[PDB]
Amino acid sequence: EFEEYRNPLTKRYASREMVCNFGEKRKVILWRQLWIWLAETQKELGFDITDEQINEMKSQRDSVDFGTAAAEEKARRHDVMAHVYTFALACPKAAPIIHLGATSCFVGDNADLIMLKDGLNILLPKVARCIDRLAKKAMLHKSLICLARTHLQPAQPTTMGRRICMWIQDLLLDLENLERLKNHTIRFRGAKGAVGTQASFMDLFQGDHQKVIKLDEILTKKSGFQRSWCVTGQTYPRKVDIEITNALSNIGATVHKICTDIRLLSSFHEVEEPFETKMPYKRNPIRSERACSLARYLMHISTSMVSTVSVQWLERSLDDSAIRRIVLPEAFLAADACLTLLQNIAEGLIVYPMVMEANLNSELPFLVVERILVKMVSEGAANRQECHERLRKHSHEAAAEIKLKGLKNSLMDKLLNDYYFAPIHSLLPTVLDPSYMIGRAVEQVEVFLNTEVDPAIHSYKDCLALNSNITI
Amino acid sequence: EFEEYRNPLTKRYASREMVCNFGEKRKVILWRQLWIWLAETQKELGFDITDEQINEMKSQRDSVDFGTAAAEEKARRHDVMAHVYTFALACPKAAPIIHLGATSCFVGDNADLIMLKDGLNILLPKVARCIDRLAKKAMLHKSLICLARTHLQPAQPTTMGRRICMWIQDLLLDLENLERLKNHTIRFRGAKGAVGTQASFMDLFQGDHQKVIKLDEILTKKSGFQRSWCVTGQTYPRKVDIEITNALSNIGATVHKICTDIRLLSSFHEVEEPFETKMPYKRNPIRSERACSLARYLMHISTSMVSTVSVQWLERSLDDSAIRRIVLPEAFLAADACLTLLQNIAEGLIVYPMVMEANLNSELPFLVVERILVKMVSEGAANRQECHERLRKHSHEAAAEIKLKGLKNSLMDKLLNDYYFAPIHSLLPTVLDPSYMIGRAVEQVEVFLNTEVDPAIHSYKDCLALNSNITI
Amino acid sequence: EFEEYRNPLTKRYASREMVCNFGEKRKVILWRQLWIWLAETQKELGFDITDEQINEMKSQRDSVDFGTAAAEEKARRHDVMAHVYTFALACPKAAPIIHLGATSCFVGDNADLIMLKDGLNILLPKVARCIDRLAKKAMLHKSLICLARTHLQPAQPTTMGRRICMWIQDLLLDLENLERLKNHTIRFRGAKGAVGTQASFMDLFQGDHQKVIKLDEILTKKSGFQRSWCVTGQTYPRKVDIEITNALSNIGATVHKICTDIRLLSSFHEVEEPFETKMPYKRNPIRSERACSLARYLMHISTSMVSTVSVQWLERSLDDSAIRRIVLPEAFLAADACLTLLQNIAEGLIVYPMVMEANLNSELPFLVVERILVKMVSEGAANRQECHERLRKHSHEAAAEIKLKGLKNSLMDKLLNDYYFAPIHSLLPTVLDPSYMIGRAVEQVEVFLNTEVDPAIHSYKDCLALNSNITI
Amino acid sequence: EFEEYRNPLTKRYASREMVCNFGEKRKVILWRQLWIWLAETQKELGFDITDEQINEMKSQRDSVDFGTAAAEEKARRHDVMAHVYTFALACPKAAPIIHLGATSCFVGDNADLIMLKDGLNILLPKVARCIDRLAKKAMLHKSLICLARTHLQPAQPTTMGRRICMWIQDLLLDLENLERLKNHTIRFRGAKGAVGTQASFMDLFQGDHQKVIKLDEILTKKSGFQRSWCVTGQTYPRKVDIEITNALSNIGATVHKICTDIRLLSSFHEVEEPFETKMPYKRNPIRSERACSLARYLMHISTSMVSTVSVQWLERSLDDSAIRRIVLPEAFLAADACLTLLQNIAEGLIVYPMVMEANLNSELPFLVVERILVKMVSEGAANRQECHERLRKHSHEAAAEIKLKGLKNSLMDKLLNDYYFAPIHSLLPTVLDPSYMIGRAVEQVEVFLNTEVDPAIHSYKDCLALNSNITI
Ligand SMILES: Nc1ncnc2c1ncn2[C@@H]1O[C@H](COP(=O)(O)O)[C@@H](O)[C@H]1O
Ligand SMILES: Nc1ncnc2c1ncn2[C@@H]1O[C@H](COP(=O)(O)O)[C@@H](O)[C@H]1O
Ligand SMILES: Nc1ncnc2c1ncn2[C@@H]1O[C@H](COP(=O)(O)O)[C@@H](O)[C@H]1O
Ligand SMILES: Nc1ncnc2c1ncn2[C@@H]1O[C@H](COP(=O)(O)O)[C@@H](O)[C@H]1O
Repeated sequence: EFEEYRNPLTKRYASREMVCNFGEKRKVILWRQLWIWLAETQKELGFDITDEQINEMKSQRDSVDFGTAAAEEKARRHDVMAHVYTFALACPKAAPIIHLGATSCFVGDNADLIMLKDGLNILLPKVARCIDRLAKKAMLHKSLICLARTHLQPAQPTTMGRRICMWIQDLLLDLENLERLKNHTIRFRGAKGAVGTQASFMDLFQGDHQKVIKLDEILTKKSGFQRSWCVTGQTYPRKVDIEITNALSNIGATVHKICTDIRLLSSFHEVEEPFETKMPYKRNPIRSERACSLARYLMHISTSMVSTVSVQWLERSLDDSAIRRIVLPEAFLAADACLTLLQNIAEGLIVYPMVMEANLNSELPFLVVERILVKMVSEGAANRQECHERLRKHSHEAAAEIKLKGLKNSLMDKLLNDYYFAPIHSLLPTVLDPSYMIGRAVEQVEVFLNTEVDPAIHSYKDCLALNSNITI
Repeated sequence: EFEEYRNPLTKRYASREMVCNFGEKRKVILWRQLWIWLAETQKELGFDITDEQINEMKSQRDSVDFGTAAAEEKARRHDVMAHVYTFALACPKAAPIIHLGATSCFVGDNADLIMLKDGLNILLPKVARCIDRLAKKAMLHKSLICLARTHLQPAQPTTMGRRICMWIQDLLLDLENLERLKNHTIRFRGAKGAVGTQASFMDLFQGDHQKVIKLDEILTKKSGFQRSWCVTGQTYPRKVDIEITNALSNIGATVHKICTDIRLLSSFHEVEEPFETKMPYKRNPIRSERACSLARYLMHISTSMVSTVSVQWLERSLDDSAIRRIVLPEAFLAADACLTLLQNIAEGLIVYPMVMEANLNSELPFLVVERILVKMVSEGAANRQECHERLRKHSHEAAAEIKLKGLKNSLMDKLLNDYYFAPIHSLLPTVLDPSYMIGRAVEQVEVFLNTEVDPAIHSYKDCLALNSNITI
Repeated sequence: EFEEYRNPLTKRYASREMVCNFGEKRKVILWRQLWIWLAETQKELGFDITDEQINEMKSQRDSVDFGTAAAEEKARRHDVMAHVYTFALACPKAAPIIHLGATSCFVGDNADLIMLKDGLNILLPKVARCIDRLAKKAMLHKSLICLARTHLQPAQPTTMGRRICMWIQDLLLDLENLERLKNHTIRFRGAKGAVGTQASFMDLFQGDHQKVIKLDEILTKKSGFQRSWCVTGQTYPRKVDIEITNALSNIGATVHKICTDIRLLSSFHEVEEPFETKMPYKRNPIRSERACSLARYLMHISTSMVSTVSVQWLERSLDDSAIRRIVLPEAFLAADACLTLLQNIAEGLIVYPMVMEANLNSELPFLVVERILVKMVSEGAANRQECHERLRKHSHEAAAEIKLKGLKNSLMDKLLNDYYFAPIHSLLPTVLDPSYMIGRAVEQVEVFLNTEVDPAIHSYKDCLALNSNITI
Repeated sequence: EFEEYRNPLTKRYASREMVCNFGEKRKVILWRQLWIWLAETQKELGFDITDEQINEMKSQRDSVDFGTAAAEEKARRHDVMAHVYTFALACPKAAPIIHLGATSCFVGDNADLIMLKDGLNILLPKVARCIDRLAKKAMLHKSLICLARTHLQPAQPTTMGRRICMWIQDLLLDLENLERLKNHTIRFRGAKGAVGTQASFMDLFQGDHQKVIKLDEILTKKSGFQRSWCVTGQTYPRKVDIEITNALSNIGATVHKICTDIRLLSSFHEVEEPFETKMPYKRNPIRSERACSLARYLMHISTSMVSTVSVQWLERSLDDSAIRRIVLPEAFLAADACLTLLQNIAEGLIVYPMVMEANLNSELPFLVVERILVKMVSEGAANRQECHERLRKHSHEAAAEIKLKGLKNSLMDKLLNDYYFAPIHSLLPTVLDPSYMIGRAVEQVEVFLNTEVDPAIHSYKDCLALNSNITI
């Protein structure tokens, strides 16, 4: 168990249920469930399949002899057919009617779509929880004033909750894309035959178009889908796999930016990721870096799907089978692992207001030179061009004292001792109040959380209790 | 003009109007139009901006002195500010109120969104035309029976129009994704200020939240958008650029598969791309290969956008400006060039029914061995296992005569001279009729074209007349 | 074992020894071996480490208590430190000197480089075998004349062995790149300390530069390397990981082209991949498609490494740890799986000369029209422009009979019954001899195999016996 | 000139000579030069080509009538053939022997290889200059002590020049890879004919293998190459294009990391990029961000080349022509633009020692707790476990005063007033001297610059004078 390379997604990062969502046992159970639905539908459509045969497949659907299946696959060189005969050996009564009229893609593609849809159902509450936990921090810190940063340089002040709403906005689009995949984009393949023309099922029903349509119509309903593709080749359109990985890779870009921002702010000592207390105020963003690492892998996992779809030859070419075994589950496992890390970091995100105030104060004298300029022109009868060049000379020499000599910012005292800036000497004691410079930061948080966030996660307000633990 | 490297997208492949959609003249006109809308909105919101100033900006919006702008940019090292002062020099009356309270991203990001939206408006009718031209070929050849191919090997017969509907289904999803970008995903940035808090506009309106909201509300309306982002940083969420390139790269995967299929079938002499007659029945798929080449470049153009978005630091970092100048226009130009090639190839696609019939006939004796087996068991009282092994021995030796000795397929005469297959000797003269093996291929074309294709392109039935000429 | 998602590379495609090359047991054994070499080197450099301590680490290097290590990691949240204390508990005598003066990257990075180098040593003989098996087929079929294909259209005749040499040329460059990685590019990290300055080891040796240099010099020798990096940060330059995945992705591009070519020629019935006989002359390129699928995944696995290296912050940032656990082993496992498939397909590649002759004959009358034109001008006193237009009219109508009416090529009989082409009527009986049109195809195979292939694999002529079995 | 989209690489970022290296005029001149060399070689090999014909091609090689060529291409739909007839119209004497026996890839592929090789000759001195300028800064600041950063958190002190050597090491590998491409990997295609068998040239020389070999041997020499491929299809192995873009993309990863590091350190006010003085000590890393943006585009430009090579069908398929027109020149233009930015930033890189000392001092009391622990055990007879827990309690509460209360680090005064730490009270006044903690940082710079950098750029010591100006 330790001598072989263990993929870290399955063993170290992704959740238990997502790993089991793509296990081989889960897959063959779906294969056997589809053969059951096929026989149930064929029987109720006029075909002679006794319910004694159907209940025999039902009785031993969950007991798969993988020892026989592996031996069958080595001798038949066909994985689906190996499990056809394995299920047939376990079901002697129902053996002649198993997989009747269908091809291996009937169980292959339809069970994939079931696993892919169930994978989204696993991811969706975790995206919603990430939104919920960040939305509570954004509301909690909607007035916590801090320095905004452009080019990683100090910019005009904002609030920490206002910055968090910037992160949530991206998560709102990922949730929207994932819901669209599950509710609209992903359809059922159904029973289309070898090349999508349903010729085999047309033979079985003696050329009755209506029964063949209803067979496909019923199977789509039994498997939990709303509609099926109508003009497939042998498979469902592989462009669907692009849509899935694109949406999942899109989550990776969001998680990577959020956690890079958290890593950046951690170096300014303004925030810190949570951690197991098993030092508390002097450590590294270990979890945010891991999320960035896993998000970057997820970010690029889509590059091999697009080129795979572009070389699907005509009705079907098998050079998509192996790569889909890898990319699709690992894309879900990485997305699951990133959202697990993101919710944990969002839940226990620590902030340090006094450092935010200290960093804000040391840069504020430079950030107010323009509203001081407006004050001199509007209230001091100062010439715009003349007051600007003088403020520049004072700012230029004060900025030199900061970087060249390592001194503290004394720009405000430079203007105080300057006769020219007499009209603003009275406002200088309180000109560095960060509370009147944040514009509508607080109000934007309120409207955004109330109007855009709350309705977007409304249907998940019953799945938001589960906290995200990081044991490793 | 020939000494410098000329990007082939702008000179050789993409359409005139898409190239001009991203020209610098078009961009600065948008920049000046946004400054006009800003002044028009600020004036009607209570700010003192005389309409004499507004109409002066209107009079010389379309006349840009690029000689001054380049000189300003070299001395200011800022492209937007260079065009602020250039527009200010041309507008002495309105100079003090140009770009009032806004940052360079007010014109930078909003004009990009206008150009990106207009780029989709250029692409959408071309996608619809590609669907329309393929839909007419699919209806025209809904009964043209031909060999379907899996693993590039002969499979059960289908029809050429049924295979074309497989291509159209992918184009229906690309049209759907592009419409969703333009109608829903792409929003306006509006007037958000330096860090998205609208602090500057709050200063100008003396802290009136209502006027600041209406300023953003009116600008969103004037620029032709329905809503704006509410919690930006300095820019609109760059995840939008991922959504755009992902949808455009998705078109590349579709075009590449369609044209690879056309290239494959051209080697079997069953189809041939159109060509300028300026030999007619002996040439190379030059246009389909070019479309594949341009589609593959478009397919992967999205890989640099996702990593760019993932490293956007906090409120804004300028390492997305240069790459967006390249990737976004070239993604549109390549998509435009592929759809131009795809419509041209779809319009003049030639088919050769006699080759389709000949290729069908040479492979049909192998494709009917299973329905012959069913005939022997159902009508000849033959044992399934015993009739299967005998059909295999006849098929094995006939397949050896094909590849080893280069002879023609004589499997049907092998069964005719076999006493065992007496019950099927009467059906052997007509057992190779491809008309009863295509299942529901014809009916699937009808339903698909009537129910899914026709409504999807309904709003474009006025833009479908323009044919796609390939001069190069 | 079947309820969890099993990565198909480790379970289905890659070889046993490559899977075990990256197992966790193998890794910790390397970690313990490096701590041994560290103590052995420190002891022989003047530090007080008794050989009783060293042999205690030696006695229980191969017995790893993973139960303790997992419990230590959950409480310490550090995988290396968990195995420091686990090895320390198993080695009470040597516990105080384990990991002395080094950081976790001493075992982390150095053991990775050992595993990466050993991975290349696994791949190199398999690349050589792929070259050897293809070189034997190329020599075997150096005179087997067949149709060359451009734009997938028939071109001038070549030979099958000459086409195989085209494949081998790409494999010669992949072998060359892999040897360069192992012999030159990959260096040792050594003992550099926390930030690469060796400050800790300088403290231990009381500031003796010479002992610190020799410590790094000896460790590089003991671990089987020739040199070490001199100016690292905390890790070895991650650009090395780009070089590795680029070379491995390069193998994927080669394997994909070779096996796509085999898939294409299989549809013309001129070749066929090997297969387990457990129909023989009527089947699908199942193995070549799987190789294409795995090669395409390997082709793109490099895209996440380049962006990881580009965001390594300053001396070290941990957002490369998780993705390196995935990409580096899976890149080796996929490369190993592709070369396994490629050698198997190369060993048992079947050719069909009579189909090659038949396909050649049906297209030869079009491929000789230009040398007939030269014959008419050089020997028949024909005007070039006048003889060209007449040959075109005969070729145009013959090409129409092929595609429009499905008839056989009767161009040679069109020229025979034409009075104009009297000077070439005598050569017409034998003008379709493919043996005088292949140029230097045979001689090129001889020189290439003797001068370029044989020396390139000379050092592997003892590893070429092992055949490649595909059980699945 | 402003109405059409102008690719920013050609107009804004890349150098003049690199843009002209891929211009169409430069290409056709190479096409005409190859036809000249072909005639010169054929004439001196026994073929009847009078030097009057050869000098006529020589006289008007540089005067290309692009008006005729564009008209020829529109009517012939073939760009090479259009310039064959255009050159033929300008050369009536030599018209019958132009392009004799060769195919369009003779000029197409060989001129590409000449342009690609000349592109490397443009890049190589710029890589060397980047190394030279960084090596001078590394030597200049080999003793400038500063804080090293892991996880973007403060780590053990190093020196600025020692950190720069970390950047140079990556550039040494890119220079090494580029030299290997130009001197070894890139070969000549030569005169191989339509499918690489040289059948046409064998016809012209009446089947003389020796003259055909010498024709290819001489052309390889005349064009400035050392050897040619021997077993091509119609083109040179497109894997070469992968090797080129991989090496160029590798430069992008290096430039992106260097300039991200410069962007990070600029936010700590320890360095600052150069800038046109046309504020000086308060601005944004505009140039480093642009380099990151262009490097990221270059980083991923390789993703479309690998998939293009993987789908080259058999002897040749034309779906690589269009994408090679785009990717190969833009990869060189982006690499050229990044190295231009990198050298400019390296030349004028500003450092601020007092900020480095201030940042170092505020974090040093935490970075010395472990060597204080060693001092207490080695010199104060303190128990290791007992002295560690006490140092932790003092460090834990001091770290809380930093982040919670925003106070300054008073850990050293906490130990001074603690009776337990009496043995280290005397060393406390000077325990924060950063000069004894940097290990071998200074010596590593000396050895690295003298032994690895100086020999690597030895052949470029005549191309190092040219400074890199950034006008935009
Ligand atoms: N048309 C087909 N549809 C589904 N599976 C197939 C088809 N043809 C072959 N297979 C099987 O699919 C498996 C290929 O899986 P992979 O290892 O991913 O290539 C093998 O067991 C094949 O026998
Ligand atoms: N915050 C900003 N928003 C918009 N443009 C900016 C900003 N800061 C600098 N610029 C300008 O944007 C241009 C950068 O373009 P690029 O060449 O794509 O990097 C330069 O002219 C800069 O002066
Ligand atoms: N500087 C470092 N070098 C090596 N490993 C570290 C370092 N810092 C933390 N770690 C550990 O590395 C592991 C991260 O692995 P991953 O799950 O790939 O992020 C965790 O056990 C961390 O405690
Ligand atoms: N075998 C060939 N080798 C070189 N060029 C060709 C070949 N076949 C066609 N062409 C021409 O190459 C050009 C294709 O360029 P692109 O626009 O990049 O597809 C057209 O002018 C074609 O006529």
